Amino acid sequence: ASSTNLKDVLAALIPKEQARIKTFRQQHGGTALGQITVDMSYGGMRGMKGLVYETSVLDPDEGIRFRGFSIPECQKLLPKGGGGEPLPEGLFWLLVTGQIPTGAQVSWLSKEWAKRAALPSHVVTMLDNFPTNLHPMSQLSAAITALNSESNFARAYAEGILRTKYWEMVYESAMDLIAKLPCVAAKIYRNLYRAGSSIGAIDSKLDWSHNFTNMLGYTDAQFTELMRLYLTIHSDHEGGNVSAHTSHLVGSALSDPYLSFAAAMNGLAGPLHGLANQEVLGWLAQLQKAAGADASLRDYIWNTLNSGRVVPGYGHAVLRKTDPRYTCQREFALKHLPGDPMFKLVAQLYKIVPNVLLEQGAAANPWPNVDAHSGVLLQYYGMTEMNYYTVLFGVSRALGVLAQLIWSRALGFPLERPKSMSTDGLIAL
Amino acid sequence: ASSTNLKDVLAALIPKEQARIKTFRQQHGGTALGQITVDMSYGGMRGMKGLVYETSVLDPDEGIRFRGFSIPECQKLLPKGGGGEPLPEGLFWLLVTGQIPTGAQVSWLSKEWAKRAALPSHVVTMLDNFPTNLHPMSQLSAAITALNSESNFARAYAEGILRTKYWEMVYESAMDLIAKLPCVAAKIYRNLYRAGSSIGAIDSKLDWSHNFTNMLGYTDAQFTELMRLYLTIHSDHEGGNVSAHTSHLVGSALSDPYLSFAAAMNGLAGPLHGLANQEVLGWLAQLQKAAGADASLRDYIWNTLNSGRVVPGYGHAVLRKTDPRYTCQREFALKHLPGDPMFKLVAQLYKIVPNVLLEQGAAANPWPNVDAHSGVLLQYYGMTEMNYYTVLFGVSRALGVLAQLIWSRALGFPLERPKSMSTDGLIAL
Ligand SMILES: CC(C)(COP(=O)(O)OP(=O)(O)OC[C@H]1O[C@@H](n2cnc3c(N)ncnc32)[C@H](O)[C@@H]1OP(=O)(O)O)[C@@H](O)C(=O)NCCC(=O)NCCSCC(=O)O
Ligand SMILES: CC(C)(COP(=O)(O)OP(=O)(O)OC[C@H]1O[C@@H](n2cnc3c(N)ncnc32)[C@H](O)[C@@H]1OP(=O)(O)O)[C@@H](O)C(=O)NCCC(=O)NCCSCC(=O)O
Repeated sequence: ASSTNLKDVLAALIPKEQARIKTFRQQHGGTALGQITVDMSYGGMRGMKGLVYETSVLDPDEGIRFRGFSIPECQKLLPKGGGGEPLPEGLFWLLVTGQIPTGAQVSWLSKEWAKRAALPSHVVTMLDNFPTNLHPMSQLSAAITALNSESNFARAYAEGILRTKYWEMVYESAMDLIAKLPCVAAKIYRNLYRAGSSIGAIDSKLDWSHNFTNMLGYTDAQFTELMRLYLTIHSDHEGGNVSAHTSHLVGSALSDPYLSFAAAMNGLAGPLHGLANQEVLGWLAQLQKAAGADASLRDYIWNTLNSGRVVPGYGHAVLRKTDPRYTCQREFALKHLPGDPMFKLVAQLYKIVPNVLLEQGAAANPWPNVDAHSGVLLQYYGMTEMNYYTVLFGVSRALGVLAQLIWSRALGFPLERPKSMSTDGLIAL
Repeated sequence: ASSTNLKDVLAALIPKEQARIKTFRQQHGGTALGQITVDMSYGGMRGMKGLVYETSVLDPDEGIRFRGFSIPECQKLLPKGGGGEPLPEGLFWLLVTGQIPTGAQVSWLSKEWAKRAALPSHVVTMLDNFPTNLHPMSQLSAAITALNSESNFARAYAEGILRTKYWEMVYESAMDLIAKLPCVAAKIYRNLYRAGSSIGAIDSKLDWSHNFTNMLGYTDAQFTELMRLYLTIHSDHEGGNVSAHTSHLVGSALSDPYLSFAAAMNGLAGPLHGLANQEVLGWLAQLQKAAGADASLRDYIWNTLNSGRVVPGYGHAVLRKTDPRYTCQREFALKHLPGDPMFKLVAQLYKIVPNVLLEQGAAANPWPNVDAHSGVLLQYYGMTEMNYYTVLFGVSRALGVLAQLIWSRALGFPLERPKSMSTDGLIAL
């Protein structure tokens, strides 16, 4: 008997994994997987194997994998709206469960995320009173903190449920959070950029991406496809990235999913992280102000470097090759917006930047990362408010970090609490 | 010539340290300081040496040290208001600089934190419109996120300063943040618990703790001393604790100090972390509802355990002995509130809990941590709104995490970005 329910599948999956990780540890817990050096410690844990994070794994050379699925594999395997790009809904199923969903599974996520998307009056209030000089990432993160009022996990805990059931309330709060996100994000958009307008209603019959582009106010049918692609690829990027790691750290202490996502956002907002989104456009925007020569392009790049700034959109803590997400995005431009002058500048930069970065001899990875290519896409469709881009990253990111959050608590991962040391201390060691 | 300025001292200190860490690494960067096992990875980095954090170091047996100063040493060495307890101001100097401040230094922090304490209208607004069912930690964290509008670092970055000067703007934003904190915290207090009342003005002539207790509305002169003690001891606790680590992680991405503190708060709000403050009181509050026997006390403790809950206030990820902060607090009660029945219950619990926890055989550290003893102190003075306690922890914590934040950027610590791995991946390794 019966029909679709991710929670029921999860209920079947949790014990098996539990069992699976216990024996493995029973035989291998003592196994040394690596060493820790002084340089690693002073270096941002660079190179340290520190966390278990199941939904995605990043390879230095190949780039990110969703099961063990690459982006190109996803592109082909996840269901589409009708009509070429993968639905983030499907990606979500995949991350959570390990399996590729059927269209029908996927339609369930949509309907479910539509049913859940409702914003409480205190939140609508705050967002409406916020200043327009308050950064959109800020506005977003405060709003999601303010939603914790509603946490099902926070309430359950308060009531004293048994640890074992944590994963269950975490999942409710995760599905609700994901549902609400686009409404908060769009209300911010509308407030800042479309004063006096309203985000409108969620239509249970559309997919999450499309409802989002509706609330944003975009009509272009290719924009909708860009959206689906965007939110899918930005999903997850293994556990060690700042945003994911922050949510993992905060969530380990038993802060509900709302609070942990919000702190995640404060991390995504950093220039070295997701704000790169925005930094790239601004830097292009300056570049153009000051159709240029490779040589003038090269002078420009030098002057950034010489000034103690970074060139945004290039480099990566783990990747050592061009980000497939970058490729992914290039391939979308080549199809749809090949004559775009901003596009052409980004294509041209790919020719120079790496070379300049190899010349300088500092960046361990001179190739571009996702952020170098994403804004150019948005701008083309009319979405030119750059300080807003990171919000969109914020939205996607929720898919991966929440999908994992549920597993963490399901597997009972404890408090993340490493040892620190001071220089004096280490000097002495 | 001239008078006091922490920034000038810092300017003198930064290069030397820089130099000091470079050579050390030049000779020892390759040195293996430790190994990483599977259990560590599945275990919350328990036992992993992962971060350099200079302001404080925690010893498993002795407990926390500010330089290399213990709490008892601080108690004696830091200047006092007139009149027995150390001024958090002094502690702050100590953390930042490595040295014990003179009274006169310390008076400068006070005057400085008084000059800086000013809240922008958008923030006052939001706090005033917040619901009373929105948790105080939530209210706090949203407010500090909303303050990022004002970040001096966020602005400088935007302007493109050279990396080298980051520490300078981080310090301004840190001193401003610390200054404002008590105003935000008190406005929350006043709103939730003292409706219609106003926090009043900051008096440049008092010390930070006293202005705070004024804005809170407390008059008792011993309360003021409790406050000074509270905010000092809760200062810092090395780098690996959830809140500190979160700020370190977020700040590494170049999110301004406001954003990084806020996420820190989302971490402090977790039940396994600072919310323990509050959890302890509530659990005592239940206990009393349901002058009892050790045996009835023991039954109660069992029933929590048997129900898959934790006994709050006991256990620690690193300490292996009674927290000196706990002692510190006990010694304050014994002096001032020795007949308090809540006090007596906490004294009695110390007799039983550990034993029950040893009996159960799960907690690696059966002794109590700071949180087991702090609320009992507050309640005695009339501050009985338990859901508020963690705010106070939030306030103190700012001293340590901001003092370090400044050093991180000063020493140029890069993006924190470790590698993760999935179970499948590890299984394969
Ligand atoms: C992403 C990164 C933080 C990785 O940092 P890392 O692992 O510490 O880099 P690395 O190991 O190559 O660093 C070696 C040196 O090269 C420098 N370097 C690396 N990338 C860059 C860059 N794009 N521009 C200029 N210098 C750079 C790096 O700052 C360091 O200089 P120093 O020794 O004085 O501190 C860095 O490449 C960078 O700052 N990139 C620019 C910001 C950016 O595009 N971020 C997005 C990354 S991925 C997508 C996202 O997260 O949103
Ligand atoms: C603070 C702790 C999270 C440390 O966690 P840990 O390093 O993973 O503890 P551990 O190594 O002793 O854990 C071994 C087992 O004992 C359990 N245990 C440890 N402390 C407790 C406790 N107070 N009550 C019951 N069981 C406990 C722990 O949950 C684990 O059970 P399981 O194997 O099923 O997951 C834990 O002691 C605990 O949950 N304490 C209660 C919450 C609390 O008081 N937190 C404040 C800590 S310090 C001040 C602050 O941060 O605000």
